[PDB]
Amino acid sequence: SNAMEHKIVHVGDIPVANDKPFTLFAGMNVLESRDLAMQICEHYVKVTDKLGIPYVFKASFDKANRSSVHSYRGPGLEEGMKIFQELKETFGVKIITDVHTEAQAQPVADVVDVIQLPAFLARQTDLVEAMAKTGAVINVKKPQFMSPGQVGNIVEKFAECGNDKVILCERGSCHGYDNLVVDMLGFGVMKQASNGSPIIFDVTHSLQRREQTVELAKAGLATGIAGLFIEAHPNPDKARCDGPSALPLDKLEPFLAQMKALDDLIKSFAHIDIR
Amino acid sequence: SNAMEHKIVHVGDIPVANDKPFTLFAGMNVLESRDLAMQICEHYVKVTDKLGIPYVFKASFDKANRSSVHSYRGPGLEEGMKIFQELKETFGVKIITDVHTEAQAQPVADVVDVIQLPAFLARQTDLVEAMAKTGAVINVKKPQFMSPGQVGNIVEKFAECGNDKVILCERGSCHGYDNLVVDMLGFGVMKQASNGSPIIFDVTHSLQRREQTVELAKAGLATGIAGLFIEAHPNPDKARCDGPSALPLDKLEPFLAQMKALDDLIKSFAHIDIR
Amino acid sequence: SNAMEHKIVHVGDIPVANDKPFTLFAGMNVLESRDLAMQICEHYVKVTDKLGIPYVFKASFDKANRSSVHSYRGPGLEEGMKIFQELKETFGVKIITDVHTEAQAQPVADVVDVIQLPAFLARQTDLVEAMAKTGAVINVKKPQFMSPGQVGNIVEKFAECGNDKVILCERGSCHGYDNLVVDMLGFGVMKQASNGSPIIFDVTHSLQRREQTVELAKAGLATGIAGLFIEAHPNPDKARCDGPSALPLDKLEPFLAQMKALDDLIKSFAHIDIR
Amino acid sequence: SNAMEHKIVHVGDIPVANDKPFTLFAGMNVLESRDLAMQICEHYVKVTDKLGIPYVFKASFDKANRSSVHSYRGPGLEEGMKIFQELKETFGVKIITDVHTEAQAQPVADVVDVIQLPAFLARQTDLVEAMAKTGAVINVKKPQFMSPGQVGNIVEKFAECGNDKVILCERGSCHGYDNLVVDMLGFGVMKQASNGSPIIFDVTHSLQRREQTVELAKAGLATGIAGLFIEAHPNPDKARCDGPSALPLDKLEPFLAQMKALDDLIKSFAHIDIR
Repeated sequence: SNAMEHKIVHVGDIPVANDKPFTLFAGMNVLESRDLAMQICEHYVKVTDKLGIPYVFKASFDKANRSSVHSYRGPGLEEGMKIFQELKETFGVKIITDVHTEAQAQPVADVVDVIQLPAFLARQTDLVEAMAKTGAVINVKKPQFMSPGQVGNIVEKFAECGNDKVILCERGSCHGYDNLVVDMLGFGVMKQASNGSPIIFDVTHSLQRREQTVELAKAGLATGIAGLFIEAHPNPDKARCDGPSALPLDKLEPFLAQMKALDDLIKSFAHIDIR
Repeated sequence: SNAMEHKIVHVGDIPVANDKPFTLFAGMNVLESRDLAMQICEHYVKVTDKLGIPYVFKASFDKANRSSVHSYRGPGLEEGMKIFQELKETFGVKIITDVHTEAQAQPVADVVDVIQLPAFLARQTDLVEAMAKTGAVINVKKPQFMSPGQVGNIVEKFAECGNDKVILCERGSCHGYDNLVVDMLGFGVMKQASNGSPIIFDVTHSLQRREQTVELAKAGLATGIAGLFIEAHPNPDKARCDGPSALPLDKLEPFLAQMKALDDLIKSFAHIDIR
Repeated sequence: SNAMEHKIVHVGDIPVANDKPFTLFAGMNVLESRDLAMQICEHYVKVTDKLGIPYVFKASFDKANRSSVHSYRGPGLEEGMKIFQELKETFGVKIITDVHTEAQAQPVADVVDVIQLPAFLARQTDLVEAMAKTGAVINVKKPQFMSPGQVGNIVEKFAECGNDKVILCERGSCHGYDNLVVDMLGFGVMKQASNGSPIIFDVTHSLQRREQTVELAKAGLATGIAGLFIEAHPNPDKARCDGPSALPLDKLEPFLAQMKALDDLIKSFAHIDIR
Repeated sequence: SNAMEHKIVHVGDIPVANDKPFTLFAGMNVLESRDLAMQICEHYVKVTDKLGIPYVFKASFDKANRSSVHSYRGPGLEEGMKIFQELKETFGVKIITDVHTEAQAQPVADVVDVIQLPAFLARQTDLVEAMAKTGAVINVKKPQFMSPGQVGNIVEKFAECGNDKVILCERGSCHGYDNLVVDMLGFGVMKQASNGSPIIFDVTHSLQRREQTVELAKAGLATGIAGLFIEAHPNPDKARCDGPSALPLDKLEPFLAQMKALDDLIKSFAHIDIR
């Protein structure tokens, strides 16, 4: 079949697309403290600036879906925005974060470059609407429970609300109970179903372990995708959420150098028409 | 092992529990019109009153998670509450409906007897809190993506927010892409993990087909459960949502007569201690 | 839809069919010793004779698919047949056992009443042929990896080889890694795909745990099926294979009394035509 | 963690190992005719000789597990061996084929270089024994129903029978009904569980579609594996079995040139120690 045309979604200067050099959407799970966010952001900026990899800093200001109510959730919106603000002014970074309610969408859109629709919330029509209305670039987490052929409906819902700036993010599919598998065929399926919307791959959450980050990242990149989504921490074990999948921050460079070399080759391969 | 003690959650006079006669939580998918809600409610009341089956009328006032924005969603809260009000005054029915945002919880709790936490929203902590705070009986839809051993965390989150009136509802588990299976072992697992919270079974959504309602209902009832959750319509094919799984309303009586006979036997069986 | 007609497969005097009283195909996993086989058979005969339940004694003479070569496999064919022979002469029992190679089919058919096609072998055409050629009643284990709609091909393969005496046996379906789920909808599907061939349910292997035998047996029986397949042992923990799922032999009576009461009700229910 | 040492299994001069250049085990599904086998073999030899890729020709002499008895199965053993013989003398190729019964193992081992254990048969202990006893290199198809951590038991069973020449072959895992997914994490798991036995990837059967051969092959290769297993045909649609997944033979070169470039990079990457 013919190679299809891929859509470009700009995050400022960064052209995000399936057939462009991969963009790194990465950071930490939650904004644990200002100092930690500054340390992590600085390392990512330094490393990506060195390797020549497009970069958008990720962190959550709230964890809205933990298993206990008293359990640590982040700094919340007000204080999280302050930290994003300082990261932007200090480092000149683009920022992505997730939003959890309709009323959060515009105030967070006022600060960050990409707003993220959580997997469990990805079919909530009023949230999609509120997020669409900000005109912000969107990242939609593909639900663990959704087939890859169904991502067109998500893109279309945003388009109906006037927003054509959608990036889709792979984060694994249910494989029996309490395990996820990443279907590498799903990348192609989503590229088709979305008429070439950029697809990125959340390797970290797909591992819900961290030792396997490298191998799984290479497999997804090998399918020709618009980016990788990664969370890291100086000591993953002490991360306040999802520590068991977080990449050790000190390994970011050797990991990314390999990703870049791999992506650069992959992006150079001609399409083979197989019928 | 020993038979454990099962918790009773009262919906007014109705004692809902795994070892009591099953309670029917049933109605229609969405409040399509006042006349349709009146016709459907009346038939269910007449049939359940005749058979001697405890009954709580179900309908949604909004469909918050459809695949298109312009697509029909229901009458919304204001007008839906008016219809519930008329159903209550006319028929003396208990009512269950789902809530989709924190701000909906109290105003709907002011009208209905049981508020329902949708499957996709079941881990949203702020929603659980808002729902817990109303003091209303809760029905939690078990996510397709959640293992049955994990339902304890849901019950516990409500308890921490001061609400011990939780009923759990089985609605199938992911089985590959775009199919669901109901694990009949999950009933026992949830009864254990929840310290005997009432478990009901949404047969209709488990079938996401309707021909198989009977066979699947009997299998779930055979495991000893607190109730069944069913949606019906005079002509399922013209139902404005999820028509393909809805029971034809005219078949309600022969279906329920069988359920009652089956439940009555099941509830009579002694526990067998197998180690 | 209309209730379809169900095929009867006779194991001597026993009419095995989906709409007849359920037949018990049960015994022990492997022929551990003559004394154990005699003790187990006697208890099953006594209990089933008392309750009025049709009965076929099960045991394997070889375990052909263990994980180690030096690991205990049974008495083998010659000596296993001797034990079946003594069971038949002593107790007047019908016997079912599994066959693993083409050359085993006729010599075992010469002794037993039902020959069983193992799940992993169920698509091996030359084995189906050799088994078909004996003219024996067949029990086919449905592979964990096979959809229920595909059982027609199995029945048809036997029919082409001249054998119309096939019983199909449910034993769970893959649910992610290292777990099985039993799809209760699959019973109806197989009844349709097989034009009403008798379907029995191996509760014991579906549990690959034993505590849950009761609950799962009741769920499967509730769908209207031709029999149950059960393995038991005086002390399951010391069973030489699959001990962790074996029913404790002393619990056979209370278990079967419940099964009979349940089946008798189920078999009394009229078909409900839902379209 | 440390990079482990990988075992080399020689197929003549060809060192097959996870950290060596990938070896191509490829050909056609079934030996449809001598001329077709000659045409297909010649093209593969020419292309692999040109690209510098190690090569072992694959074809089945029998399809033992089709869905109908009268349905085409291949030339059978006698005549299949004759064709392998001519391929070897003409082209100097190494040959792999599958064996289906104990009695086939030695006579096929007498002709071919690698004997293959089919997925459905992979736990049959007597077959493993008979295959082990030939001293031939073995390729074991990993069952769709087996977790990757369980491959150690297979390698160990061969070792107990005196055969340490085992190669493991990924061919997908059950993903609900009638679909397979390839878990890219399973490669690492098998490398560990098998103490570094060579793992190859059957891309063709994993697709049980053919359009996606390229994308899936690249994903598996990206994890660092010992080879690829591929079936092709001049006109896949007219292939006498599994046509819908077969690579079009004319596309072999552009496909393999990409595989080689990708593998060569992957094999050059240092291990990253992530804890």
